[PDB]
Amino acid sequence: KYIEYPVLQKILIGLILGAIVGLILGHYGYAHAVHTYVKPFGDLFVRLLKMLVMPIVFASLVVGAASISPARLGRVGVKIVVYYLLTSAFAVTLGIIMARLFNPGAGIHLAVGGQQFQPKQAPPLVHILLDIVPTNPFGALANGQVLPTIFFAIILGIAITYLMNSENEKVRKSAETLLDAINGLAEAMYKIVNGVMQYAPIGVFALIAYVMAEQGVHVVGELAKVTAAVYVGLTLQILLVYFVLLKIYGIDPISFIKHAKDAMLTAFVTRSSSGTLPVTMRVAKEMGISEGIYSFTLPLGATINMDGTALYQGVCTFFIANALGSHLTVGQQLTIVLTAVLASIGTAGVPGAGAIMLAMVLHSVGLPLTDPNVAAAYAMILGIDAILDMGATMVNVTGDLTGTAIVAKTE
Amino acid sequence: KYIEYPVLQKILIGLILGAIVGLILGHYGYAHAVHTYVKPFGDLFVRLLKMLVMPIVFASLVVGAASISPARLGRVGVKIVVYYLLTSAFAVTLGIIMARLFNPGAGIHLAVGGQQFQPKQAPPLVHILLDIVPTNPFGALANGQVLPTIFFAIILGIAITYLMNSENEKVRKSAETLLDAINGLAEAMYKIVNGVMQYAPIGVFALIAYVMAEQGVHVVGELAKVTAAVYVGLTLQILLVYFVLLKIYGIDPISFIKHAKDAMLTAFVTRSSSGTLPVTMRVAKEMGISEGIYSFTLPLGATINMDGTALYQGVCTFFIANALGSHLTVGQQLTIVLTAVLASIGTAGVPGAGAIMLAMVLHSVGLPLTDPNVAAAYAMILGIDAILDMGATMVNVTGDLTGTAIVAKTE
Ligand SMILES: N[C@@H](CC(=O)O)C(=O)O
Ligand SMILES: N[C@@H](CC(=O)O)C(=O)O
Ligand code: NA
Ligand code: NA
Ligand code: NA
Ligand code: NA
Repeated sequence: KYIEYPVLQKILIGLILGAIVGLILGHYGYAHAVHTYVKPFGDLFVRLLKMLVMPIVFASLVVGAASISPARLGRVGVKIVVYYLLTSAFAVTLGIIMARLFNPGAGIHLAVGGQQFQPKQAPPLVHILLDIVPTNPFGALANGQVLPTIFFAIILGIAITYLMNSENEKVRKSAETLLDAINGLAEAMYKIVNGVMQYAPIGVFALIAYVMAEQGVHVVGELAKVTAAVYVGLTLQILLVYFVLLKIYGIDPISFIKHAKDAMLTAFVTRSSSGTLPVTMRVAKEMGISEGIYSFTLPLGATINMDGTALYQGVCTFFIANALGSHLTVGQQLTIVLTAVLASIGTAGVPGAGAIMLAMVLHSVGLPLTDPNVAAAYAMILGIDAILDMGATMVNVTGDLTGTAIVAKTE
Repeated sequence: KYIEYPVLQKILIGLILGAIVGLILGHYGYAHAVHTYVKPFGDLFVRLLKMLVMPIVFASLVVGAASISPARLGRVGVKIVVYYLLTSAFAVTLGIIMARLFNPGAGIHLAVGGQQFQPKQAPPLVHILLDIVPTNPFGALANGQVLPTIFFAIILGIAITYLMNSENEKVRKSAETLLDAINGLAEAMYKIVNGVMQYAPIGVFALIAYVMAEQGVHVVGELAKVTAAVYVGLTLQILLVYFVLLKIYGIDPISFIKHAKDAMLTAFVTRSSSGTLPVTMRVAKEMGISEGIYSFTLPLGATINMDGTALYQGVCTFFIANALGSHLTVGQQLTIVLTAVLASIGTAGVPGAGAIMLAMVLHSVGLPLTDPNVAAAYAMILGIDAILDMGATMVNVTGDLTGTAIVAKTE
């Protein structure tokens, strides 16, 4: 019945509108009314967007690992990793350098005096690794499990490939029937990801409707100071790092955001990298990148490369050490970077688990969570949370896409 | 080996000493060190003093109610009742009127905006009263239950009395044997409360050792203002109301405080009205009050009459609303008073359950505990808490003694 107004109009139309409906209804104390009446529409959006992730990631990866060289996954990968880490590491120091320039937390006097302690630590690495190799891939699918799905689809595509250069040309028949139908699916899902996305307008209005009602109010004083240093910091990653890394790798910076937003805007309002993926992937395809690349740099990036989390993780770690007057200085400044990289790689792909991860990075330096004023300050951040989360996610994703496009213009 | 230096010299000697040991050890980050090594001495003290409560309350209340008129119990009770309420109600207004005088919370900016909600409420009165009637008095003794014990000793004493006025003079013999031996106990316990109390010097050193270690450092900025306004507010409940209500009822104010400290320094350091009681009761006896009074106005005021708690509960509910900028004004000002009374009468007799109770009084007004900045501020308060609790408990008990002395000077 629009009939069809263009999507990046209606999407950008509901965003700036529900942000104002949300802020008005929120600051006039209705946020519960908003979480009753509006919310479930901003839910249905993310609902449909999830529904696809499991097929579209599995299907697209079988195909894409079939239609690329085992040699080249293994190069594109080592590329994306050493690119992913480097971007993540930069975003922390670009966060420290924003909480140094701004000063959130300082000017709330609240010091405390006990640590470390002792303390503990050790990411069980061995177990996280053995874990990407699933033991029932039907299983893996059947309940979320994207990383172990990846490592199957990659193993499968590689084996089908091998089936096609085999002597007996009965199996190459089967090998095709499979890989055709698998592509049948993948392709289908990219059609559904357009379906939803005509819902996006509504879903986007009704998401920042709720996120702005129930947490805009908290953006105040020293908390407001944490927003600005984070926001001005994230939109300094975009410009100082991506556009530069796109310009340098000779892919058009402004045509790149021209690919979009779609995934830039579903990342923002959903605050779910995993829920974004379908849209994130359909703007990899639609921008021409190769499937044997994008269907493995994007589902890995959707978890491992959260530049926006490990930035707020930088500047939040500063706020809570500022509010206690604990000056962190040389050694810790450097062990924030390391651990907030860690903490984001790290974080899960869903809403504010980055904030829950923020605990791992605090404990890394002095302050331990148990001390009331520690926690008092953390609580405060846990009220400005979903407001940070929006921008955090939109860069956690935009760094995945630039990671993809810049690796694939080298391959 | 002292051999025996004076107690009110060594009691007052450790307090100013350990509070400097504590603060020096604390701010140098050792609070754990002090809770590992010091603390258990502070404990032993409260261990011993508790050991006595159950007998000394029961034993003395059987006696004193046998040694007074059912008539008189009747009058003293209702006297102390509308006395305690009257004191409790004033302390809140003396609190508000301190948090209005200072300004704790204002100057920390952090507003919030959902309520009420809905909300709930209703102390199950029916059940609390029905409860003062125990169903195994042996039981009630054998596990804490001081209020149900009270109601037994009171009915036991009156029944004994009655047996001494009965025709058969075999029963007046048994009635004597009993009441005698019962007083045997009571008397005994009052000798034991002296035992311990020669330990108190150590006990007192080793309690503020830790409380000051583990919380002193939190007394800073906006929190430091909440302390001062409670503290200067508490020592203004002492002069303005007690010394005036002692002066007015023909009992010497400085010779009242001379009675002590004993119960005044067991109250402060332990932060347990219940734990204090033996020293609170032997300061009733040792100051000449009649058993059939004090042995029923102390174990009752020990729970019901908590002026100091309902004083901080007023000035803490202000802090949290002031840090949110939510101004409370006419009707709330008055529905703090009723509720912070309720909350203290209310509170249990043990350390910082008043700080937990502070919730009830927060809920009564607008702010709900679910909102991060509510909980953010409350947390801060939960870090200055046993520092408040000290002064709090010393005036929960001081008003229990003035409530006894001025009622028995009228009986
Ligand atoms: N919800 C975020 C994680 C975070 O930063 O809290 C994401 O999808 O990237
Ligand atoms: N600790 C206090 C109770 C309170 O005010 O928290 C008492 O024993 O009376
Ligand atoms: Na991501
Ligand atoms: Na992550
Ligand atoms: Na009391
Ligand atoms: Na009480």
